[PDB]
Amino acid sequence: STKYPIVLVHGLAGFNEIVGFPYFYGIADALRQDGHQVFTASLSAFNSNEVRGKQLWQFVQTLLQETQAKKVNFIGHSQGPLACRYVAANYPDSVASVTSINGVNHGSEIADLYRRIMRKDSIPEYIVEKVLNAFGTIISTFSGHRGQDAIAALESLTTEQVTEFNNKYPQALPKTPGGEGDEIVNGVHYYCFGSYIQGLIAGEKGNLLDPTHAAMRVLNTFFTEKQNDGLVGRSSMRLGKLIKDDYAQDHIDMVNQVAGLVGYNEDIVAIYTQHAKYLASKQL
Ligand SMILES: [Ca+2]
Repeated sequence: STKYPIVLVHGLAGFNEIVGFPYFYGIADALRQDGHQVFTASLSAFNSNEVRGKQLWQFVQTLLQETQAKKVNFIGHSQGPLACRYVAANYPDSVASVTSINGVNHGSEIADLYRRIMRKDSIPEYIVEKVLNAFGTIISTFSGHRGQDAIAALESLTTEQVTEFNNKYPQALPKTPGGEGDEIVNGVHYYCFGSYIQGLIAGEKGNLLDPTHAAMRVLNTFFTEKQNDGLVGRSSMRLGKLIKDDYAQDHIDMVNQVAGLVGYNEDIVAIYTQHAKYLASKQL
């Protein structure tokens, strides 16, 4: 097991209550079976990255007091990695590692497009309908409601807002776009994972029964970056040392969603347990 406890981090504080199961579906369970100490920080989605960073620091302070651990190994997804980067930047002595999994480390082109849609910035009406319906299909599958207050979550994840975030917290960002950052910055280890939607939809296996997957493929087509997971471009995910980012998976497939339904019979959970063992091998 890892020297320092693992902290799974995501945005959407209410996910577990509203949906009825975890954001990192089946992943904390798997990690505990391999003897790791695991905790989950569910952060507020409808505010800034810096506010989520402060929220996570308070979580971490309370966790460290309760574990007598010196540091934490962050594994984050989407929003999570930015909040992890805030804590690591400001409180490096308490952070053993930041692992970014499909993190919005340089902004989301879909977030950019939603702002344009909300501001009515000359977005053709046929495009407006495909994006909102794709988002509604994704949210309905989780919440169970049959019906776009989601702008609240995407506001902080635009290319403009994340560029501003990166300006304050540049640690471990790649010098060249789509490249690799420094593995160790100020004592803290940084790693990234990623994915992008690949292949024709027919050969997706498990995802054929996941209504969110077709929705992610619609959103995929509106990116300027062709390699994207439906919400984030491949290059935008990069932070610190790359492990692997060519998985044929959409954004939520990489957190084993919906409820285990993923692409191409890939063992998503094994990505997390193998990385946990890798962290252990690095004396973390
Ligand atoms: Ca899926």
